[PDB]
Amino acid sequence: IERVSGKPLLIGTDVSLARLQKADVVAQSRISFPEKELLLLIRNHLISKGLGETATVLTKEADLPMT
Amino acid sequence: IERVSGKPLLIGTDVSLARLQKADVVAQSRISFPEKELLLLIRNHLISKGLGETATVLTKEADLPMT
Repeated sequence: IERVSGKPLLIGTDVSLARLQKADVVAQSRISFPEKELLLLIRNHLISKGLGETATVLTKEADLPMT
Repeated sequence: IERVSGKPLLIGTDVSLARLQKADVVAQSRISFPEKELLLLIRNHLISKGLGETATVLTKEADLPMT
C-alpha cells in the first residue's frame, strides 16, 4: 500500500488509501501564523494563573488591546 | 454502531469498534500538568522572536533556571 501511494516512512496509521493522500496534503502543507494572536494568549494566561504583575509590563514590547 | 458501544455524540470518525473504545478512554481522561514547564516555554519564545527585554523581568514572578 505504501508503494502505490505517496510513500509514508513506515508509520502505521489510517490504512485506507483515500485517507492516505489526505495525509499527503495535511502533513506537507506550509502553515504560517501571525505572532500577534499568540502574544495575547501569553498575557491571558499570566493574569489567570495568579501572577499578573507583568501584564502592564507587556505594554512596552508590543500593543495592549485588552486590559 | 453507536448503540452497542460507548455513545459518541454523532461524530463521524474512526468507524472501527476497537478504535471506538480507545476514543472512550483518551477523550475522557483527566489530563493535568505542572505550570513550571509552560513558563519556560513562554520565555524561550520571547528571546527568539526579537523582544527579549522581559526575560530578565521574569526573574521576579518565578524562578529562572536557564539564562
